[PDB]
Amino acid sequence: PLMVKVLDAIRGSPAINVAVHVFRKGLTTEEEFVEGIYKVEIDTKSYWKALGISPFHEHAEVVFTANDSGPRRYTIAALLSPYSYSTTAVVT
Amino acid sequence: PLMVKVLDAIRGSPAINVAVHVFRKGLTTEEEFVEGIYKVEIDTKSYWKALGISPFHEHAEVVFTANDSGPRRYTIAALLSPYSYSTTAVVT
Amino acid sequence: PLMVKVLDAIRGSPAINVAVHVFRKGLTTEEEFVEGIYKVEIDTKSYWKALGISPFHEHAEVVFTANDSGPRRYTIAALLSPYSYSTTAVVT
Amino acid sequence: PLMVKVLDAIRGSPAINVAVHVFRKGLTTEEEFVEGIYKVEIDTKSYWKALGISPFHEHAEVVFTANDSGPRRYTIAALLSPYSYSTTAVVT
Amino acid sequence: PLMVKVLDAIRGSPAINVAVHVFRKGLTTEEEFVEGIYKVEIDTKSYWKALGISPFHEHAEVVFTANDSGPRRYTIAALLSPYSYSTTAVVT
Amino acid sequence: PLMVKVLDAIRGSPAINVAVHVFRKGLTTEEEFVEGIYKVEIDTKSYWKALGISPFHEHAEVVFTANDSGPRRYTIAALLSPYSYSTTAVVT
Repeated sequence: PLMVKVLDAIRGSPAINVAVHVFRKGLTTEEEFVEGIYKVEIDTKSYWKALGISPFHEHAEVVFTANDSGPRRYTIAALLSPYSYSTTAVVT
Repeated sequence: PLMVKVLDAIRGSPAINVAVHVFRKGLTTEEEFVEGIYKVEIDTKSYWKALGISPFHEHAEVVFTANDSGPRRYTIAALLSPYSYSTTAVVT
Repeated sequence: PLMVKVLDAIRGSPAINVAVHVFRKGLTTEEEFVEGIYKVEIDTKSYWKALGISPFHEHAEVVFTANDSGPRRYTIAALLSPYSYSTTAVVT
Repeated sequence: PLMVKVLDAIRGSPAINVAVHVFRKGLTTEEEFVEGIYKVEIDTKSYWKALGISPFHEHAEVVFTANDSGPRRYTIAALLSPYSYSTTAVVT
Repeated sequence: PLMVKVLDAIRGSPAINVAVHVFRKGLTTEEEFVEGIYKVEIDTKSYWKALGISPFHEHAEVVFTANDSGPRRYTIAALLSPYSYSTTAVVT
Repeated sequence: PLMVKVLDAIRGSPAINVAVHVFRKGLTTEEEFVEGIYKVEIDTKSYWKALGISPFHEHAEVVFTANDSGPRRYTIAALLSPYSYSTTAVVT
């Protein structure tokens, strides 16, 4: 007998991010995968991935140049941080 | 007997993001995959992915230039952060 | 016997994003995939994906230039953050 | 008999990020993998990954240049830090 | 009989990040792996990973240059640090 | 009989990061691995990893240059340090 009881008595006004998970039992392969329960990506860049089988196999000349140079201002007050009876703010 | 009881007694006015999941049992392959329960992507860039089988196999000349240079201001007060009886704000 | 009871007693005025999921049992392939329960994408760019089988196989000259340079102001007060009895605002 | 009781008596207004997980039993391969319970990535860049089988197998000349040089100001007040009866703020 | 009771009596307004996990029983391979309970990555860069089988097998000339030189100011007040009745702030 | 009771009597407003884990029983391989309970990485860079089987097997000339030279100011007030009734701040 598998019993799971979570947040049974929520009183007043709490801030909660609950993620309950119960389980009873050619190039890339993923099986029985759980992902992104609470994934947060900012400025994530993948230039080349999984090009393929036999890419540039023979006589190949390749020039790769990656220049990251930008005035980007990523300003996040709260990330994955539930709050209660609080004062949160951003001032510029 | 598998019993799952979540947030049974919600009193007052809480802020909650609950994600319950119960399970009882040529190039890219994904099987039985759960993803994006709460995925948040900002400025995510993939230039080349999974080009293919035999890409640029022979006698190939390739020039790749990636120039990221932009005045972007990504301003997010709250992300994945439920709040209660709070004062949240953005001021410019 | 699989029983799942969620948010059984919602009292007052809570803010909730609940996603319950119960399961009992040539190039890209996805099987039994759950995605986008709560996916939020901002400024997500994929230049080239899955070009194909035998792309630019022989004698191919390719010039790729990616220039990201724009005055974009992405201003989001609340994202995936349910709120209650709160004051949220944006001021410019 | 497996019984799991979590956050049974939530009184007042707490801020909580709870993630309960109960389990009873050619190039890349992942099996029975749980990931991203609470993953937060900022400025994560992978230039080349999983190119493929036999890439640049013979007579290949490749020049790779990676120049990261940008005035980026990543300013995050709270990350994965739930708060209560607090005052959080950003001032410029 | 396996019984796990956590945070049974939450009184007042605590800030908690609880992660309970109970378990009863060609190149890269991962099995029964749990990861990212609370993973936070900042400025993590992998230039080349898992290139592939037989990469640059014969007669290959490769020049790799990695130049990290950028005025980036990563300013994070709180990371994975729940707080209560506190005053947290950033001032420039 | 295995019984685990944690944080049974939480009084007032504590700040806690609790992670309870109970278990009862070609190149890289990981089995039954738990990782990232609370992993925090800043400026972690891996230039080359797991290139592959037979990489640069014969007649290979490779020049590798890694130049890390950037005015980066990583300023983190609190990391993995829950606080209570405290005043934390950053001033420039």
